[PDB]
Amino acid sequence: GQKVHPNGIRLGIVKPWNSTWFANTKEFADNLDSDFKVRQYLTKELAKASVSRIVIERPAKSIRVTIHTARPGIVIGKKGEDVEKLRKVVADIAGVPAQINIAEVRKPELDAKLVADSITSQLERRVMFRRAMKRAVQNAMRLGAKGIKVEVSGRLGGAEIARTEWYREGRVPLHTLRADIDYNTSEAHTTYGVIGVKVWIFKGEI
RNA sequence: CCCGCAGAAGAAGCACCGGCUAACUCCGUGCCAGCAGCCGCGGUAAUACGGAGGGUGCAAGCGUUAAUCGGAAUUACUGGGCGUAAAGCGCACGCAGGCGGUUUGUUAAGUCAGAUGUGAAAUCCCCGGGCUCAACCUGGGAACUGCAUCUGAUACUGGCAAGCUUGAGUCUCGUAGAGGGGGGUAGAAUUCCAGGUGUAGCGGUGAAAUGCGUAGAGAUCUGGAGGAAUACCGGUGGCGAAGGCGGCCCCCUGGACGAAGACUGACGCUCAGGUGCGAAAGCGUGGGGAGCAAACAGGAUUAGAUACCCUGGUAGUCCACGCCGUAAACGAUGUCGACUUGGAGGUUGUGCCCUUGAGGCGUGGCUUCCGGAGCUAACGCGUUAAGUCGACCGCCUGGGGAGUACGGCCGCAAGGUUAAAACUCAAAUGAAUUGACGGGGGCCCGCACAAGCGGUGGAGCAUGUGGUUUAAUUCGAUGCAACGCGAAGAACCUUACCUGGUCUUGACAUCCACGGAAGUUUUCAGAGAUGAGAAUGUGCCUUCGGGAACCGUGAGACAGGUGCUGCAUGGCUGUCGUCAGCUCGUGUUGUGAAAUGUUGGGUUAAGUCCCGCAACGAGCGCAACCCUUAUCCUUUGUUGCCAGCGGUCCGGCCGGGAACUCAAAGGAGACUGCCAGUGAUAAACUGGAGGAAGGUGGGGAUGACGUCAAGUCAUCAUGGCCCUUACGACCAGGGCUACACACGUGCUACAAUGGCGCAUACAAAGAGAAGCGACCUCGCGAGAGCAAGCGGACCUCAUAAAGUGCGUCGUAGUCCGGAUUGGAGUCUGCAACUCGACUCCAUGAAGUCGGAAUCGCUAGUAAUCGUGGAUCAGAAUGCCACGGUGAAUAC
RNA sequence: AAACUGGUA
RNA sequence: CGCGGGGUGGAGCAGCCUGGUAGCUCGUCGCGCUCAUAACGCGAAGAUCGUCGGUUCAAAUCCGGCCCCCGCAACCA
Ligand SMILES: [Mg+2]
Ligand SMILES: [Mg+2]
Ligand SMILES: [Mg+2]
Ligand SMILES: [Mg+2]
Ligand SMILES: [Mg+2]
Ligand SMILES: [Mg+2]
Ligand SMILES: [Mg+2]
Ligand SMILES: [Mg+2]
Ligand SMILES: [Mg+2]
Ligand SMILES: [Mg+2]
Ligand SMILES: [Mg+2]
Ligand SMILES: [Mg+2]
Ligand SMILES: [Mg+2]
Ligand SMILES: [Mg+2]
Ligand SMILES: [Mg+2]
Ligand SMILES: [Mg+2]
Ligand SMILES: [Mg+2]
Ligand SMILES: [Mg+2]
Ligand SMILES: [Mg+2]
Ligand SMILES: [Mg+2]
Ligand SMILES: [Mg+2]
Ligand SMILES: [Mg+2]
Ligand SMILES: [Mg+2]
Ligand SMILES: [Mg+2]
Ligand SMILES: [Mg+2]
Ligand SMILES: [Mg+2]
Ligand SMILES: [Mg+2]
Ligand SMILES: [Mg+2]
Ligand SMILES: [Mg+2]
Ligand SMILES: [Mg+2]
Ligand SMILES: [Mg+2]
Ligand SMILES: [Mg+2]
Ligand SMILES: [Mg+2]
Ligand SMILES: [Mg+2]
Ligand SMILES: [Mg+2]
Ligand SMILES: [Mg+2]
Ligand SMILES: [Mg+2]
Ligand SMILES: [Mg+2]
Ligand SMILES: [Mg+2]
Ligand SMILES: [Mg+2]
Ligand SMILES: [Mg+2]
Ligand SMILES: [Mg+2]
Ligand SMILES: [Mg+2]
Ligand SMILES: [Mg+2]
Ligand SMILES: [Mg+2]
Ligand SMILES: [Mg+2]
Ligand SMILES: [Mg+2]
Ligand SMILES: [Mg+2]
Ligand SMILES: [Mg+2]
Ligand SMILES: [Mg+2]
Ligand SMILES: [Mg+2]
Ligand SMILES: [Mg+2]
Ligand SMILES: [Mg+2]
Repeated sequence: GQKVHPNGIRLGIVKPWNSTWFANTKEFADNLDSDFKVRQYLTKELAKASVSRIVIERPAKSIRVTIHTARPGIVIGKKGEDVEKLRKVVADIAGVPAQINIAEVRKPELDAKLVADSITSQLERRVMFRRAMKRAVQNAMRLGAKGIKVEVSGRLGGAEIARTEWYREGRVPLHTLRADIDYNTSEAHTTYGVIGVKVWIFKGEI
């Protein structure tokens, strides 16, 4: 969209990076490739756990990953057995010793990545978008959001021509760098094509 | 009709499924075939066409066609309309006809009441009865709404008789008026004729020409002829039935209004047919004809102009007598009568009064505007109704055909009046709302214009595109918003495209079987891919039948597609446009679409802010938070720096120090903040002080709701379709670099503000490990050998050019200008021929400032001068980025 | 001063 | 042998008492203007003076022949 990405324009203001590792030009590209590969693998296996965001850092010659989820039971289960296999496989793919950590994020409905997935999941199960999206809105504000905005684009309802529909409630100042906006997207693969979902959540002014 | 035998045995189809209207999916087709009562579907994803499955409706029937009523209040008696949707005759007078104030009597026609007679049967309806129920048949009743006769009622209508005055009318006294017909006369001005002075133009247009004038125009003065109209007064003035009627005077004559008083006594309203009047144009006869002006002539404009414009000009316009009878003949509103809140004016009468006044209080006629209830689709009308009623008349029944054809009547003619049908469409139309647009208006902004500088379009060259050709010249992108664009690097690869040579579970993922360590070395053929051999090697885990890393062969599921659809899409992007706007809640207004807010008075770069207000609040957007830059302060002080001191090959280089530049972390500061003035006292504006920085200080990032079915299926993903012994995969070469032309964006020049030689100044920002590559040696050179240092304030790329100090050229195709071309070289790379970059020697085209046209820029801007970076083995005049010098003009 | 026009669905 | 004027580029044209670089209207090929077309503007190609002989720096303008067209005469086939 012609609007600059909120999660990219505030990286140096109120949005920490999802990767905090340092490296020279000799291995910067290799580190990027490893990070992308591990993220792509992990997000597929942990689809049920509803991972919000995955942060990766470089301890003293090793790989450390921290995944924030609202359903730590699936990834933890009994003892650390379900995380041991994930640790060993991520270490295998990264080529260096790995350490994975689980973080709990309560009130999942207030998370952008998560709210979207909900929507997309629903749509994929032939649910009326209009209402899928309206609940998302209400849910959130109930929880306390100072604002929320939802948008869905594509062949809504299997129509012959694509259409975009959005709902905005509360206050969502996109030009205020002081404010923090949790922005995220998500896609769906329905029999009629691909439907894009896009959610902004405004939590505070600073 | 009843009984007996046997046996589910002999018995279900038609229409429809997009909305109306009950009932949905797939496949085929691709604006074709076809469907269709109306709206309308079908131009590769059809619930509308064809088939299948499923479903809905009806059923021995179902559907289509034909016809009547209904719906249709769409001929409106019950029960419609005519200001603007169709529809008030141009106006008036009036016969027939319709209707008609009030008091009594009489009649009993209309009217109403009762009775009698009649209104065939069948049929319709109510209660019953019989066919096995029903249809069907049948008993009784009701109805048969009507008609006639007789007997009564007398409120209303009608008739007859007799009255009344409020409707209508006559008489007396006055008033205003472009009311009408005839005659007379006056002033101004235009034209023309005669004469006087005078002399080169006049006249007309946007600008011209035609035209008039030296045979004397135009201008000016004197005299005369003739035609037409009456300048102000003159007005939201007047008169007239309408059309219509303006100088002044006379004669004849119509209507209206006011004062009371008297008189008649319903004598009234309306009006088919009929009669009369009736703008302008037009016609007939006879006059007149100054101006104006159809037709016509010429000159202009134009692509054309038998038009708009200009110069002339006939009919006509004028008069008398006749005819024509039509107009947006409009108030788009028929006449008459009654009732219904007001306000402000004009014109014309009249009554009472302290009458002092150009004054107070009343009562009539006509007339203009605004508005209440009411009405109206709305606009609007509103005591002069389009409000509530009554009497009569005229007219309307979708649009076009058509106010047309035929017939009749009228006219000298032109034509007028009355007035159809066939056929064709699903609309035509009225009021109002939102938006857009206007060769409408107002206000405001932007390098929009203007004022300036420098350019492009001319020449050479670089690059992209179109076109053409080619084996291929891969595919995209196309006004602004494509054309140095995807592409931040086409000699192989890249690379899909062309020609050849090869493969078919494959180059790549995954399941299975068998064999085989991987890998390292060479050889035959061949352009290579490729086949075809010899070698070497035969190791980890190893449950001792094998796995994990990996290689070869084979079968089938598959893998694969830069193949199509950006008009199925996600994601991403361009533009209007960094313009200030775009919206939502409740509230209120309107039948409604919608309006309000959001408009108005100020102000701002801003829907920025203040005041007002039928609105009160909020959201996106603007500003502000962010980065950079300009001043100062705290900390820190090397690889950076050197003020005060010292030893100083007298170099910040070596003791040392940290003041300062500087480097990077944290703070201060600028906020219309302090004052003056202006301004509705508010917002705000102008100026001043202080201050490095005065008015969001300069610059960047930041791009609202939406438009362009804008771009991308090729970055990637993805619905549908297609290929899969080829549209997939491998290799050699070629091509994307062609070239009779055109266009876009740039570089280098046409020189003296310069070129060349010597000397010699002053910068910032970046990269560096298959990398940057000092110094030294060789070479006139691109470069080669040696090769330290440096993963970085250290070393290298890397001595910035413009600039300034001297000398030469002295205005030319030149000591400017460099393309082209020949010879000889340097360097990346398996590979420089198609097709790279750089260097040395030689030749030295075009070009001497560039048409129509067109582009950027308002301050460190433009202008011009250097340096770096990405892409990248080797490549820039392109892209990104840093600094030096440094303007002109904005009324 | 001049200043036309815009295939069909 | 028939009274006059003529013959410039694809077409129509200017140079006459003035024998001095071939120019101007419409056509062809370009460019500009416009969203696009027409209109309009700026440009380029295009030549023995119809064809020959005397005269002459010179060219229908000074002349003399040849060929073609037109006013009429041109009969009329
Ligand atoms: Mg239905
Ligand atoms: Mg189909
Ligand atoms: Mg009816
Ligand atoms: Mg009606
Ligand atoms: Mg009338
Ligand atoms: Mg009458
Ligand atoms: Mg009566
Ligand atoms: Mg009677
Ligand atoms: Mg019975
Ligand atoms: Mg019976
Ligand atoms: Mg009967
Ligand atoms: Mg009576
Ligand atoms: Mg009288
Ligand atoms: Mg009549
Ligand atoms: Mg007349
Ligand atoms: Mg006449
Ligand atoms: Mg006459
Ligand atoms: Mg005229
Ligand atoms: Mg008429
Ligand atoms: Mg009139
Ligand atoms: Mg009128
Ligand atoms: Mg009328
Ligand atoms: Mg009114
Ligand atoms: Mg007629
Ligand atoms: Mg007739
Ligand atoms: Mg500016
Ligand atoms: Mg200018
Ligand atoms: Mg050029
Ligand atoms: Mg394609
Ligand atoms: Mg192309
Ligand atoms: Mg194309
Ligand atoms: Mg290639
Ligand atoms: Mg598109
Ligand atoms: Mg309402
Ligand atoms: Mg608005
Ligand atoms: Mg509004
Ligand atoms: Mg305002
Ligand atoms: Mg605001
Ligand atoms: Mg010293
Ligand atoms: Mg100041
Ligand atoms: Mg901003
Ligand atoms: Mg942007
Ligand atoms: Mg398109
Ligand atoms: Mg396209
Ligand atoms: Mg090849
Ligand atoms: Mg190319
Ligand atoms: Mg030189
Ligand atoms: Mg480099
Ligand atoms: Mg560095
Ligand atoms: Mg040379
Ligand atoms: Mg020169
Ligand atoms: Mg390179
Ligand atoms: Mg036309």
